[PDB]
Amino acid sequence: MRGLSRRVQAMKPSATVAVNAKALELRRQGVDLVALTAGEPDFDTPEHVKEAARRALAQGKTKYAPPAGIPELREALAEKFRRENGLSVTPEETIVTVGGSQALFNLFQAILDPGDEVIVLSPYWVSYPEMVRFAGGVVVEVETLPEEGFVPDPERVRRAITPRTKALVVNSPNNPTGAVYPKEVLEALARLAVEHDFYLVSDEIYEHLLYEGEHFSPGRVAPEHTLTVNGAAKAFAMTGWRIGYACGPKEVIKAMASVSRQSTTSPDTIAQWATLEALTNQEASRAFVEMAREAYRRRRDLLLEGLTALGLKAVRPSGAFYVLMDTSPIAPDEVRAAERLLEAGVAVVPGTDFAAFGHVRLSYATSEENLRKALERFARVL
Amino acid sequence: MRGLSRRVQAMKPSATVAVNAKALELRRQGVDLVALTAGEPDFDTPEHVKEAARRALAQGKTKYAPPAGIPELREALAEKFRRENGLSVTPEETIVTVGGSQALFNLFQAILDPGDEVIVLSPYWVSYPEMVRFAGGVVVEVETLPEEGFVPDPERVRRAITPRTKALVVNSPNNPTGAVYPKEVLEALARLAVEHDFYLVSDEIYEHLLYEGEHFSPGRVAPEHTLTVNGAAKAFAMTGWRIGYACGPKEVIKAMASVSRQSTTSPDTIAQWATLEALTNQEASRAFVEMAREAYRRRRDLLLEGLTALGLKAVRPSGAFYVLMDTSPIAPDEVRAAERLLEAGVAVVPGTDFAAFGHVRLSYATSEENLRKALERFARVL
Ligand SMILES: *Cc1c(COP(=O)(O)O)cnc(C)c1O
Ligand SMILES: *Cc1c(COP(=O)(O)O)cnc(C)c1O
Repeated sequence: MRGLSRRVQAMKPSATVAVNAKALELRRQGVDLVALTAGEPDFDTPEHVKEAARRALAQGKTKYAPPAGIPELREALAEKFRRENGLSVTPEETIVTVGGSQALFNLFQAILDPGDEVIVLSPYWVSYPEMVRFAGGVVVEVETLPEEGFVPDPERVRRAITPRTKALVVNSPNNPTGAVYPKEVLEALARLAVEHDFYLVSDEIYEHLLYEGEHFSPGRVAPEHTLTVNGAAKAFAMTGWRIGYACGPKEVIKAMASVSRQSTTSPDTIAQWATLEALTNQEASRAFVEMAREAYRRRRDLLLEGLTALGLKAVRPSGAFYVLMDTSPIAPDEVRAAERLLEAGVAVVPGTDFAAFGHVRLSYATSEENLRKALERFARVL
Repeated sequence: MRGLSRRVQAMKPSATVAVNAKALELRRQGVDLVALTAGEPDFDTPEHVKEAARRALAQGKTKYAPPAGIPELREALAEKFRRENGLSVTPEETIVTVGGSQALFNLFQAILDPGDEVIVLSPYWVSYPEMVRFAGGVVVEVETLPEEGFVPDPERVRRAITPRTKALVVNSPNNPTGAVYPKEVLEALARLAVEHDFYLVSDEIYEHLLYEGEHFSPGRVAPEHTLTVNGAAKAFAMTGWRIGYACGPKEVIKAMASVSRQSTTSPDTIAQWATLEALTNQEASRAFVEMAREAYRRRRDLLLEGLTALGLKAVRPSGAFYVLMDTSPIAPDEVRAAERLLEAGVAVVPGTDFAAFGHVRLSYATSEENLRKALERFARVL
């Protein structure tokens, strides 16, 4: 018999896609659109990393790499997690993947049996429920509130724990809210995992894009229950290179490497050598991160002041490069709100797919010049 | 609760891994081993491809690409499948993946429900059965015979079809036997798929590593039943670049792109632009394929002559860069034979994991000097 599997037919349809299509006709008819939709840095990847790629090419490093990643990168990763995050991990508890997205995918494929439950905190990054469902798991949503700065209340989370809970996904700094979770909240979540015996999946890819507070890694207190996911994408403007990394309990990391062996074999060899440079040349990487961080902070402050002057509400974000804006004054729901803004000349992402109803995600990984135009046009819509 | 999933615990062990252990300990305790284990070209990737990569780097092509691949590459792929293989496909029935291995992985995830059967022809590439079982499939094995040049008998295959058969996997040229299947057997196989309504998966990565005969793509006789898997890995010495591709029915391709979107997002952008060059610079790309093919043919003939002279039996291969050698004169079984050879100073791959019992896979993707060194050491295990 022919016909698709059930797992692939069970995939839900994005509101983002449909607003994006209308964005493309507008452009076809010559309409100038200001896009605040980016999920990646506007900066190009730093030259020290590009140069490392050039050396790897010239040195013929174009052959297959081990499934868990080249050993030198695994060693550098053990250093980075300890030095930057206070995580006590060995090179064998580290894995290189095809983007942080594959670390998450492999992780779920490795720990979920059909019916296993995963608590996700909304608003959430679009891929989490998807990856959980694709592996036969059940998504259990716990909401975080705008009045609470979108920071989870451990009390609301306790209520979602059942005997089938396998994992809890935490993402700080958060996409799409921009919230940075206080260390006390993270310690509280790590304690629930230990007390109830489940895994804590900590998605820390925005660790370096922080404006205020401190980035705390829950693996500091519960290393045997925590799977730390990270990568080079957001920090070093390496989204198109597809290199992510994770660390955690030895047996789970080994399983994750087995999944890679049967799927992608190993991430691109040239990209692994380029990432090694990003991790070992701390001086040049630090310079890049500080430059981007200052640029982002300026842009964020510029945006928030403008929204506030318009009377528009957004919880102030402390990290990442996103702002969740309430759309109530623009339309009855967020898709209608996004279509209206499109007509005004501004492309934003509807909050539907993230479970951020009545909101729209704005991204400030653009130039100030573009943020000024966008504010001018919101003005018109009001 | 914590713990690994059944799908991940289900994967069984490898005899390859165990002998590579012994081989590593000898490499360790001062031993000189000639390795005939390579599953990749010894040649480095051609300069024009490397030059395309540098250009993309210089141009800032380091951002997220669409899940099915950059549009320029999907189009070039359509030209390649239409021109080289006589396949009639649109760029939309085309997909770029992280190695041909991901194309196969995404394919099985997209078409198999737990219990669905997949027919594989032994000796087979080690990953086929792994990928099928990981998606919940049941592996149904149909043996090809040495006496028959490892070419399948359609009747034996026909005898394996049940109402649960979802696909049949065919790999020509073949890894590990080196057999190239005749157009007529390929047509007979396609016919069964059309006649019994199931998918025909054709792994054609070695198409350009052909010494005698002609490459036939069965997607030509059953376009709506065939998924053609290929990639730049073996043909352009780009194994470490992780770029594969497939074409076939639109609805299946679209489902494979959805699996990518939730796992790897898209393959590395730099590698996609470099592959476009391998595809469109036909003059430089053919010069390389022709240079490699010549070299392989020389090495094959030299290896075959040498074996014959030693009184060792092997079926003469027409494609790829492998030879399956009968180990009867060496040891009771292939693992034992591989261990004796290790002692004699030669590393080979036991046939065990490919279901090639009583055989050992030799690879001639090394220099003639190394092949000569190996033949010399073979004298010691008679
Ligand atoms: C970008 C991102 C990732 C991982 O991205 P990759 O491009 O796959 O490395 C994971 N989680 C969140 C919330 C992200 O924004
Ligand atoms: C090498 C190979 C592939 C695909 O390899 P990738 O490195 O993943 O492109 C597929 N089938 C066979 C038989 C192979 O030998």
